[PDB]
Amino acid sequence: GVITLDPQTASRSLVLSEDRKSVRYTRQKKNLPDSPLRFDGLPAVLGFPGFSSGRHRWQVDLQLGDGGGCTVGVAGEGVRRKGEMGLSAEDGVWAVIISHQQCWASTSPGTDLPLSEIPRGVRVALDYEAGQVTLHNAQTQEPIFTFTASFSGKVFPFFAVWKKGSCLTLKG
Repeated sequence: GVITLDPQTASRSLVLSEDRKSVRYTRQKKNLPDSPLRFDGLPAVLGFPGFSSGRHRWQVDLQLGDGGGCTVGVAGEGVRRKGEMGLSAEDGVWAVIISHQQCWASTSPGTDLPLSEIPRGVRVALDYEAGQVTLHNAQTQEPIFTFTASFSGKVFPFFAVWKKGSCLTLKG
């Protein structure tokens, strides 16, 4: 199922590609119009569509710039869009944060992940009725994390990326 990046949610710190399948961080903010839906404080963007039911999978390839990082997972539709405050599963973000030496799951408090290696891609699997979000290393199949939750209403693919040279690209 085709997932794309939703420009109407994208932080001004994010440049979506013309095909809306990739996104890079920009130090110079884009002139995106103000909206209550738009991330402002975190360099984040939702996917489209969101999901109310069923099993869904997608893959995110990632490149990090110097001192860079990204966040890959899922977010409840009610996720706060405004402020610089880090989001966690309390805020309805179930994601892994990847940086050059250190990856962590967005539990509350956060879980440091002792991975064989830093991923260069992440496979996300949502099972809405099972209340599970599973993350694997897309290339090696190393398990990264499994979140267990009870979902109500729509759950969206969630992405964030930061520092120059950092970028994400969606695959099937």
